[PDB]
Amino acid sequence: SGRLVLRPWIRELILGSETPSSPRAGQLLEVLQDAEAAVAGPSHAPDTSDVGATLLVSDGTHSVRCLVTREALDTSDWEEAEFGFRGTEGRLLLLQDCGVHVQVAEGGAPAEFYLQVDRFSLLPTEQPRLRVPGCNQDLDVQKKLYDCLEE
Repeated sequence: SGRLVLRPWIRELILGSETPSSPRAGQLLEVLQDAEAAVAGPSHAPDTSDVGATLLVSDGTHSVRCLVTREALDTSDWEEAEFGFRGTEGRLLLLQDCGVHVQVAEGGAPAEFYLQVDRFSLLPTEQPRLRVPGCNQDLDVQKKLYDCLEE
């Protein structure tokens, strides 16, 4: 009887000149770097609890790299969910609190826009993952990138 649909928002957000007042839904395509929960007590096992998750998130039209901040990870309750993002690819993901940031060129990779997520929720919806260009491949985004760099 129809299907409910999410509006694309990534390109519009970056090109738009203010921070998002509203929460945005997007699909998790890939986990580039996953996160580990903070385990109290001294131990010889490595501690990576000071590092957030890094995801590739799609909106149906473009993808974007998202840095899920430690603050966002530690404030979420992981109810019936192993801590971290692997296994959840293809899931919908609600970015409730986030901002557009510029990453300058570094370690062989050119500059780009990316999102920093300070609050999020997984929705239960899972769905096929579709090939999608990066938002940084867009011409209007590229132009705005090089505007931002010059400052």
